[PDB]
Amino acid sequence: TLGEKWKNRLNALGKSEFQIYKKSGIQEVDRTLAKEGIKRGETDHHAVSRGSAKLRWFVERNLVTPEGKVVDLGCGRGGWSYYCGGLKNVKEVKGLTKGGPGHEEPIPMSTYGWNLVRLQSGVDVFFTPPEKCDTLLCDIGESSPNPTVEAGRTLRVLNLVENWLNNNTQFCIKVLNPYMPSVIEKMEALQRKYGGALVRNPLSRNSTHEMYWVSNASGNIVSSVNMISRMLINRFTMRHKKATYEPDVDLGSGTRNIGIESETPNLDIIGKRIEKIKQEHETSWHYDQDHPYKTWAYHGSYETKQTSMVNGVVRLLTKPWDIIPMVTQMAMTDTTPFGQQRVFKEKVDTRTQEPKEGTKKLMKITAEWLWKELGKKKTPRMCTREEFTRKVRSWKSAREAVEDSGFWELVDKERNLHLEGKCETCVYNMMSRAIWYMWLGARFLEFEALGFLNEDHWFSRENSLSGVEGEGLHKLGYILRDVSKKEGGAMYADDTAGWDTRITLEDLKNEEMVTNHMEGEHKKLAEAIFKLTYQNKVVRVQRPTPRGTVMDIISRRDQRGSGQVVTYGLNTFTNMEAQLIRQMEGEGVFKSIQHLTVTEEIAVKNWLVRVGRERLSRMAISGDDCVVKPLDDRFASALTALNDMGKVRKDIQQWEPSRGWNDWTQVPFCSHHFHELIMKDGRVLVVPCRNQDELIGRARISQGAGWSLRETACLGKSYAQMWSLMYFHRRDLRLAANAICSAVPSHWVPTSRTTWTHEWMTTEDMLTVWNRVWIQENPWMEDKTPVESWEEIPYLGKREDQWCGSLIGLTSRATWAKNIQTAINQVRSLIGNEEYTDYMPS
Ligand SMILES: Nc1ncnc2c1ncn2[C@@H]1O[C@H](CSCC[C@H](N)C(=O)O)[C@@H](O)[C@H]1O
Ligand SMILES: Nc1ncnc2c1ncn2[C@@H]1O[C@H](CSCC[C@H](N)C(=O)O)[C@@H](O)[C@H]1O
Ligand SMILES: [Zn+2]
Repeated sequence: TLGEKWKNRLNALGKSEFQIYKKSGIQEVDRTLAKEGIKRGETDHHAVSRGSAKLRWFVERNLVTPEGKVVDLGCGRGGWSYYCGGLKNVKEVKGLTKGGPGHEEPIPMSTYGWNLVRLQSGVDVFFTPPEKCDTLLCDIGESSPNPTVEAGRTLRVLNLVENWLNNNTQFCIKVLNPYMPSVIEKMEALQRKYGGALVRNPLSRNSTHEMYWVSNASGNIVSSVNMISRMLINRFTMRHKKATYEPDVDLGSGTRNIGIESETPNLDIIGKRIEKIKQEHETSWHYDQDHPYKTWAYHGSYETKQTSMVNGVVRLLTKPWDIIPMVTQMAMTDTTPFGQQRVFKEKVDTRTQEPKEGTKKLMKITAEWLWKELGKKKTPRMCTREEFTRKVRSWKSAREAVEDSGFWELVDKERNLHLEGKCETCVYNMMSRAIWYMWLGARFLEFEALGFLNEDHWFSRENSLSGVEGEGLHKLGYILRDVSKKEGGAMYADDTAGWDTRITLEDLKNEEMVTNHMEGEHKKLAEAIFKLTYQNKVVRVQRPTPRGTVMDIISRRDQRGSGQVVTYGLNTFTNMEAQLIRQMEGEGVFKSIQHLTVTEEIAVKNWLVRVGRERLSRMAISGDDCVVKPLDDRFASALTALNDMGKVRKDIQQWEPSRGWNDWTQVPFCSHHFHELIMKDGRVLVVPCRNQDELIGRARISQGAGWSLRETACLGKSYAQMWSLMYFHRRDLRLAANAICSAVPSHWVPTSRTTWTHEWMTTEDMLTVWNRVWIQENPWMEDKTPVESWEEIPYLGKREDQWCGSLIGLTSRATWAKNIQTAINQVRSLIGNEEYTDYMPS
C-alpha cells in the first residue's frame, strides 16, 4: 500500500464531497469566456481546453522547452499543440488523437501559429509508426476507480513514448498513476536512460494523481511521488477549500512566418540609447540566451529587485457590498511570478501583417486630408517649460525635480541631441494591461513638441467633429443621442482587440504627417519625437530567471508607446481615419484593398471633400473607443480595410458582420451606457450609467501610501459628490453618497483625483452644482427653471436600477438603509468631533 491509501479514501467518498474535494486549494483557470466565445464561433485568442494553461505552467518554468517538430499524442481538441504553435522555437506541430464517438474531436482555430499545427483524428497512437521529432508530448491516461487498471494503462503509454523518444528529445508525458510499483519501477528505468523527473501540475484537480514526466526536470522518483501522495491526502481534511484562479491562456491570432516575424532594428538610432543602459551596469550585465521574446529585439539584462489599499471610510459605509465578490476582489492584487511576463508574451509579443498597397494609400490620403482639416482653425506650437512646470497640479517627486535646475540642464542635453538626431535617456519602462512609464524629462520633450494637441483641444468635438475631448459624462450621452438623430443605419460600437499593439508603422508615419503643418525649431523636435522615440522605441521589462529577476531591455519599431496623455490624441486621430476609411468601404467608394485605381483614388479624394465632414459628425470617438452611425447598414460588413489596417474587431470572427444597435441607450461608449431620464416636470435628461459594482469597488480603493484619515475621508467625499452629480439616478449610489457626506466633516474640501470635467470637486452645495451642470448649462435643455429639492431629481426605474447593478429589494440592502445612521456615526466617531451636516432624507 502507498498512495493507494489515497485512492481508496477517494473511491470511498460521497458524490458531493467528491466534487468539493476535486477543486480544493488547486489552481483553476476561468474558462467561462473562452467556452462562450468558442460557441459564438470565435476561432482565435481562445484556448480550446484547460490543457493550454496546464502546459503553459510547464513551459514558462522551462520544465519543457518545446522546439522543432512537436508530436502530440492524444491531442484531443488541441490544447497542447495549439499552445505549442505560438511558442518561439517551434517549427511544426502534429497532433494525433483517437476521436470518434466517446472521445474528443479536434477544434479548428485561427490561434497564433495555427498554420504550423496539423491535427489528425481517427488515429490510435498505440498502432502508428514513430516519426522523427524534437519534442514529444503525450497526455493519454484514462482514470479508473481501480488502481491496477490504471497502472496497466499507465504502463501502456509509458511503453509507447519510449518508442518515440530519442536521447536528445524534449518531452512532457502524463503518468496517470505514478504511485503503483508497476509504474515506480518502469519510471526509474526510463529516468535512468532518458532523464527528467516526475512533476505535479498545480492545475490538475485533486481527484487524479497525475504527474508529468517532463524532460528538463530532475529529482528522485519515489520521493516526488510520495510528496504528492501526502499532499493529496492532507487535502481531504483541508479547511479553506477555495480555489485560486488564473486568467486563461491568450493564444494570439494570425499565422506565423519565420521571415516576417522578428524585428530588424535600426541600431543606428536605438544605439547610443542601449550602451548607456549597459554602462550603468556592465558588471551584472549579461546577454541571456533563453530570452522569450519572439517579435521584439533582445539586447541584454541586469539585476533588479522584483517589483492598492482599501478606503475604510467608504468601505465602512458600503457594508452590504462586503460579500459581493466583484467588489471585494478589485482590492486584491494578483502577484503571480509569471503574471506580467504572461501579459507580455500573449498581448504585446505580437506582429501585424503590413497592410496592402491600396490600404496604405487610402490611409495616407485620409490622414493627409484629416490633419489639414484639423488645422484649419488651429495652428501648432511648442509648449513652455513654465507651461510644463505649471502642471504642478498632478530626485523623486516630479514636482521637486521640476525645479532642481539640474533637471532642465539634463533635459537640455538630450534635447540638443534630438536636434542633432539621437537620444540616450528616452527609454520606456514597462509595468491584462501594460503602461509604458517614461523618464520625467523625456515626457517633457514630447510635451514640448506634441503638447499642443491635448492643450489647444484639437480633438475637441467642435474642432474635429468626431472628437469628444473635454466633454464630461453629462454630455457624452446627449452627444450619442445627437448622433442617433442622424439618418442612417444602426449605431456600431466595435472595439478593437488590443488597439495599441495594433498600431502599425504606417499608422505612425501617417500621424507624423502633422510635422508638415509645423516648421522651424519646432518641426525638428517633433520629428525626433516621432522618428526617434515613437517609431523606434527601446523598452525595459522585468523577467524571472532561475537566477532571480532580471530587467531585459528590448526594442521594437511597431505599436503605440507614449505618454498616456499624448497617445489619446493620436489614437483618436488614427481611429477617426480608420472609421472614415471603413465608412467609405461600406458606401462603395473603393472596392479592393490591393490596388487603388487612379479613378478610385479620385472618388476617395472627392467623397472626403464632399461629405467627409458630414461623415465625421456621424461618429463619437475617444481614443480607441468609437461610435459610428453610417449611411446604411452596409457598414456592418465592410471589414477588408478594417482588418487589413490591423484594427481587428474584438470578440467575433474576423469576417463576421458587426452587430448594430437600434437603441442608442444601449450603445456602450467610454465605459458607460446612457439612460434617457424624464423628470417629474417632463424635462429629459441623458444620464451616464455603468455596472454599479465597478463604481462601489472603485470607490473603496485608495491610491498610494501615507493616506491619513483626513485624506482617506476626502477621497471618499470626492467619490460621493461625484456619485450624486453623475450617478444620482441610482438608489444605492445616491444613498451611499449622502451617507458619506453626512460622515465626513462638511467643511472638508475633497481633494485627490477620481478618474481620467470634474465639477464634483467644489465645496458648493451639491444641489447647486447639479442645477448648474444639468439645467442652467446643458444646451439640450431649454427650460432653465431651477429645481430646488433632491426630491425633484429622478431615479431610474427600479427594474433598470437592479439590472444595471442595484441591490434595492434585497433584504441586506434594506437593512443597510434603515440603519444608515448607525453607520454614519461609526465613521463620524472614528473621524473625531467636527462639524457635520446631515444629508440623509427622512
Ligand atoms: N489510443 C489513443 N490514440 C490517440 N488518442 C487517444 C488514445 N487514447 C486516448 N486518446 C485521447 O487523448 C486525449 C488526451 S486528454 C487531451 C487533452 C489535451 N492535452 C489538450 O490540451 O486538449 C483524449 O482526448 C483521448 O481521446
Ligand atoms: N518562484 C519559485 N518558488 C519556488 N520554486 C520555484 C519558483 N520558480 C520556479 N521554481 C521551481 O524551479 C524550477 C525551475 S525549472 C529548472 C529546470 C532547468 N532549466 C534544467 O535544465 O534542469 C521549476 O521546476 C519550479 O518548480
Ligand atoms: Zn444603466
